[PDB]
Amino acid sequence: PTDTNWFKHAVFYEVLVRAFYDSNADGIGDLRGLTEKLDYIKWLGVDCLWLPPFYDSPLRDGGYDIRDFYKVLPEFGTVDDFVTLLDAAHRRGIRIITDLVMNHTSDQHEWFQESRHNPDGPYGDFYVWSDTSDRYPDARIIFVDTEESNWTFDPVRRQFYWHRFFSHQPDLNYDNPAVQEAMLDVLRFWLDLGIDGFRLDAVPYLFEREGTNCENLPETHAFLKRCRKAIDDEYPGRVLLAEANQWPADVVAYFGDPDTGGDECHMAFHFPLMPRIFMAVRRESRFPISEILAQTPPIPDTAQWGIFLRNHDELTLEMVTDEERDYMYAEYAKDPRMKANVGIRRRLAPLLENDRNQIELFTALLLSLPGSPVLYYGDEIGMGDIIWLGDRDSVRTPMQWTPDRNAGFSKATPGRLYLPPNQDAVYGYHSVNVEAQLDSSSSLLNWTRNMLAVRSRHDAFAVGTFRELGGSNPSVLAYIREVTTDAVLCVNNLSRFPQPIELNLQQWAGYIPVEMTGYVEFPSIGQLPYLLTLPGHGFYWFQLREPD
Amino acid sequence: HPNAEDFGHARTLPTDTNWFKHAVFYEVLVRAFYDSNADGIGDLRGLTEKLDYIKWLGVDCLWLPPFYDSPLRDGGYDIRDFYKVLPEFGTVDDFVTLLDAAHRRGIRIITDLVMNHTSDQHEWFQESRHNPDGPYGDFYVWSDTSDRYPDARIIFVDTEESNWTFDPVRRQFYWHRFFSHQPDLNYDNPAVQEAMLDVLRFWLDLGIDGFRLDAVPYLFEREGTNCENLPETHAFLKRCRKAIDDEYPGRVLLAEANQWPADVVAYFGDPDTGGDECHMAFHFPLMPRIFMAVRRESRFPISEILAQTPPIPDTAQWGIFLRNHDELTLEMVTDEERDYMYAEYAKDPRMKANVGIRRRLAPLLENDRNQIELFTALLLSLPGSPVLYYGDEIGMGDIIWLGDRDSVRTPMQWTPDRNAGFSKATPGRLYLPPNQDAVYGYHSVNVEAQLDSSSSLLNWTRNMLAVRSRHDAFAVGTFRELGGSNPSVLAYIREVTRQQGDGGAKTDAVLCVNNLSRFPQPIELNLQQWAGYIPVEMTGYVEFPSIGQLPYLLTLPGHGFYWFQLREPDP
Ligand SMILES: C[C@H]1O[C@H](O[C@H]2[C@H](O)[C@@H](O)[C@@H](O[C@H]3[C@H](O)[C@@H](O)[C@@H](O)O[C@@H]3CO)O[C@@H]2CO)[C@H](O)[C@@H](O)[C@@H]1N[C@H]1C=C(CO)[C@@H](O)[C@H](O)[C@H]1O
Ligand SMILES: [Ca+2]
Ligand SMILES: [Ca+2]
Ligand SMILES: [Cl-]
Ligand SMILES: [Cl-]
Ligand SMILES: [Cl-]
Ligand SMILES: [Cl-]
Ligand SMILES: [Cl-]
Ligand SMILES: [Cl-]
Ligand SMILES: [Cl-]
Ligand SMILES: [Mg+2]
Ligand SMILES: [Mg+2]
Repeated sequence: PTDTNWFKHAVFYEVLVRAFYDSNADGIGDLRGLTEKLDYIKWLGVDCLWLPPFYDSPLRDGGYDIRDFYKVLPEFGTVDDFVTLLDAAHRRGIRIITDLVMNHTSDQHEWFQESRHNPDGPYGDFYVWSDTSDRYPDARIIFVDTEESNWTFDPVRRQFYWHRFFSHQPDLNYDNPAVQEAMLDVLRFWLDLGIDGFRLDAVPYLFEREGTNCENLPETHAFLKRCRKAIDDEYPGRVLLAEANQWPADVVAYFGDPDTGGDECHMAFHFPLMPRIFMAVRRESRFPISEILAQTPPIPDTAQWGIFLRNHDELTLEMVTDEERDYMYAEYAKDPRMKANVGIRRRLAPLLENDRNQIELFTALLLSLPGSPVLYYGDEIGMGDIIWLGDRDSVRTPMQWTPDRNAGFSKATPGRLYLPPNQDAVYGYHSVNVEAQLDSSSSLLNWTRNMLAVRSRHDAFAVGTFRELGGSNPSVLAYIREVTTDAVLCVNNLSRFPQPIELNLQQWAGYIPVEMTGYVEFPSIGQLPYLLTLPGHGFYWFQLREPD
Repeated sequence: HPNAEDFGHARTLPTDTNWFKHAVFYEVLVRAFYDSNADGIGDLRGLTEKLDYIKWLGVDCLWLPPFYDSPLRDGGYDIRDFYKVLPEFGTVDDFVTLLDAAHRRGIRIITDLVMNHTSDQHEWFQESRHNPDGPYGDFYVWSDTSDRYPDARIIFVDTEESNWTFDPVRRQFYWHRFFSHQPDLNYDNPAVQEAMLDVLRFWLDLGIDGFRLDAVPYLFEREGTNCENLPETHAFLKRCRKAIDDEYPGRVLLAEANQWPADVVAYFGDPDTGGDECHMAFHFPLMPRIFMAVRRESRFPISEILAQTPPIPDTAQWGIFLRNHDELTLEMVTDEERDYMYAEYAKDPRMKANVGIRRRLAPLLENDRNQIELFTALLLSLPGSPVLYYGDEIGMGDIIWLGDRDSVRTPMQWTPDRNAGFSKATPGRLYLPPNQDAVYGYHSVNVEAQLDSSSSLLNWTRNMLAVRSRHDAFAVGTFRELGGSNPSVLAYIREVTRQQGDGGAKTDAVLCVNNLSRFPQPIELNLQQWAGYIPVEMTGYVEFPSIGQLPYLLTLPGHGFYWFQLREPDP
């Protein structure tokens, strides 16, 4: 049932098929397992699942190296299990989007094997081949510590092929019109199955051109317009999300032509948000947050920013920044917490040293700042990570359902699990798990669920305007979200100590602030500045109720 | 009996007749704190080694439950020799060494002393029953029948069939308010009175800073009375206070009288002399009332017991603590006639389940950190001298199956090492085991783990004690409850009467605001008398807007609290 704005009102939940629930005791999470846990997901109150790549893959780069776009990784199930999942989610009002890597395939993909073995055949030009490694010299090597070059010599074809990512991930040749059609057909295949949309990954790198750094080319945007057009024409109500790990000013291009109301991606991610919030709290100053928001350009009214509490892009493990436009550019390296975690994904609780007050503060900001928020699976119970598993796999350990064997994720033997659960005294499944948190109304899980329920009752959080209120105290960030008569006031203390703030709310004189969890009515707003007092790292949400 | 001279003595601190009013006490069991000799049992030498932690924490006086020689049938409240420490704990010499080391750091020590009764293994009782016409013949209360004092209740009614027990050797009944193995001393025998004063003098000569006198309401019995709170009992307490003040100025007597506050006031003595009995007594109903105030999200249960608490002598001070039960009898104080919450405790399922069992703070509050902070804030800011129980500062749990008292007497959890770092002995030799569950176990909850993060409960508690220590109003200030629009919020101001050295933050008034609701609450306060003053929040030192003629609006998160110094305005 089409609702062309659903993505603006959605809370997304990024969940890995491999990690959520193993229904068949092979030690690996699967589609049937995820289907069996949909009642939990509905109960939590999220609106759309975001599944990282689950296609057939040799898994040398986390499944971002795809061997077959048309096939589910066999240990997850088949496309039939995927449709079962889709139907069960839809039946509960939950949508599903997935990652789709557009720039490159695994070298195990049959297209590449045909390209190298049969250069004269129909796949001969499906990839970017050269007698020399000299072309495109201005393109940086993304994985500079691992790849000596963006060109690799193939021993079968005896020419170099191009890859922006690892050598086992050859780039598709988008100047070949058969490649463009083949990739459009991949989109249609999953859309026909009923998927609600895609996050398109690595799209800034589609086209290469001499004289350029081979990112963000106009031909790249042109292909994205084809994708959007195919969606608009054939599957209305579906969504395209861009993964462009760039400064927000540069990302706005990915929404497309403003005069059209946006003709490329419906959404794109605002990557610098979490690094700025993290630094605002470290510095006890609202300015890193105020500034990043104020400097973010307007986007088409059809579009929406995606936001999440992570410091790194999951594809490249890089944190966005900009020498010229980021006033905090040199500051990140001066923070020992940021410095220790460079290039490693970490979960929310570990990022905040398990401080429950800060977890709540960061989560409140995620749920009230402009954009559609993405929650990462397990953050709602305060799961930890295991950094030694890898820069990405750190945060991909099994969902911790119960304090039972394997955290209740699987009936297999522990040695057969795809990755082990946390076992330490702080984050281990004996103390951190869904079951333990279900009872108390004061658990992080129940708190998170309640915050989602509150957010869902106020359209202002999803699509409202954003007005930062300033105020006497630079340690406090206060703002109003407004839709036109749903008006909400959010006040956030970035300081570890109690703070007073006096706000000029004269425009809303007469209005009565009603705090959104206890529904207590606060003193009516007058002509004098309104005094609010917050504990360290505290926050309040108020509905601004019109007078009688 | 040993003769004091035969031992060393601790060096005395400069006498300070009001030290106990400013003190935060720390109740710590010798058996539980630290085992220095790998026998699985905490000891005096071990406690001495841990004085550095105690000093760092910032408490002013240790309160040690009984450590005398005892067969330990009733937790050591059954004393076999008043002049001897239980051998597993060490000797009198070790106690003197502990006292000296504590005194070096400015830390005092008091101990429990049971006045009403001894173990039946005490030699006085063995002599009393074997040799009736000897000098101990009337040291206890003997009778040919079990008919005397019928109006006295049986305290342990589910265990003891009578307050009289027939002795097989003497063939007469002897009286005991507590268990049958704890015969009552006969205070009508002046030799008993002198013997007990001699016990006090023994420990005072060694250098102890005072005593909590246990079971004192039950000293004397008289026909036609319920045998509690008799005039002769109070008269004996005046002797103890007289001996204390004449011979050892600057020491303290605390009364353990588990009674309604209007009734325990008598234990401070004659108000006309400024108080001539105990310097201190416990305000037992405070925690049950705070507990109820939070359960009902209303300030009134707290407001009311405070308002109904009668004034006490100028030299005197209430003791307060976050427990619902007296450790001696495991009873919660109540009063059918005078407690308006009398029937309400039995309606609360948490209160109900824990009847007669000591529980630690974190377990009482289901490990809710915000509530632990709220209750701790109240303990540290309400009138009285507070007692912290060892381990509550790190959020230790308890083990209820160990017994109604032993639940809270498990080893101090120092580290996540073997035996929680309490001992090098094998685990099977520990006097009691540490908590081992996922919530409160020593792998998760221990001092070492909390020392690092400035956001741990330990560091928070230590900072709160530091803040309290720098503001006299918390210790000896007046108490002015402020009312307010919102019944869910308890607000009060505490003030020092000046003199000598005037201002400074140390003597400025303090404002405390406490949210008993689990939801954010506004409160508007009429603080017009403090117009112009600037509230400065005590932990972060942020200046809040100056007080004016309008009501002052403060907003609190669920279960939150603020402490403010009221600073006088610039001229
Ligand atoms: C997020 C919020 O969680 C908690 O709030 C909940 C309660 O503690 C539960 O008892 C439950 O309350 C209700 C009764 O059970 C039900 O009978 C109903 O009719 O009355 C209640 C409905 O108000 O549910 C509560 C939420 O509805 C925790 O207590 C609370 O303080 C936490 N609050 C924060 C959220 C916001 C955003 O509005 C901020 O304003 C706050 O400062 C946060 O602290
Ligand atoms: Ca490319
Ligand atoms: Ca007696
Ligand atoms: Cl996966
Ligand atoms: Cl398939
Ligand atoms: Cl990402
Ligand atoms: Cl991250
Ligand atoms: Cl002991
Ligand atoms: Cl007690
Ligand atoms: Cl208790
Ligand atoms: Mg499986
Ligand atoms: Mg020992």
